[PDB]
Amino acid sequence: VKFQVGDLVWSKVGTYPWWPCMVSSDPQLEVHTKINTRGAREYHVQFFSNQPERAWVHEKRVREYKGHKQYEELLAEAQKIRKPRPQRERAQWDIGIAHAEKALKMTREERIEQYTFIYIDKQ
Ligand SMILES: Cn1cnc(-c2ccccc2)c1-c1ccncc1
Repeated sequence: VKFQVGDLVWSKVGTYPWWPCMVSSDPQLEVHTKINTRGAREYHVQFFSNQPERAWVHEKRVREYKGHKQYEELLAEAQKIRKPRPQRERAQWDIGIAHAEKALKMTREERIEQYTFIYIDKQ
C-alpha cells in the first residue's frame, strides 16, 4: 500500500485522459485498496467532476497529484504527437481540476469531510 483515504491522485481509466481523483473507501467493501482477481493491487478512487463516479484502479494507473501542471509530465511517461481534447470531456476535466486545486489547499481530514461521496442504495 502507497496511498491512503483522502490522498489526491491522477487516475488513467478506460478511454479517459489522466484524471484528478481522491482515494476513498469502497462503500460496500469498506476498504480503499485491494488485491484484484489477477493478483495486482488496486485503489478505490472518486473522480473529481460535475458527474460523481468512483472506480477501482490498478496501482500502475494511479499517480500522486502534485498539481494540475503535472498533466504534461504524465503525457511524457508514454515530431511530438498529441491526442486532441474533446470539448464536453475537457469541460468536465476543467471542473475536476478546479475541485482538485481547491482540495490540494486543504488538509487530508478537511478533504475527506468536503468530498467523500454519500451513497444511496437503489430502492
Ligand atoms: C475519468 N473517468 C474514468 N472513468 C469514468 C467513469 C466511471 C464510471 C462511470 C462513468 C465514468 C470517468 C469520469 C467520471 C466522472 N466524470 C468524468 C469522467
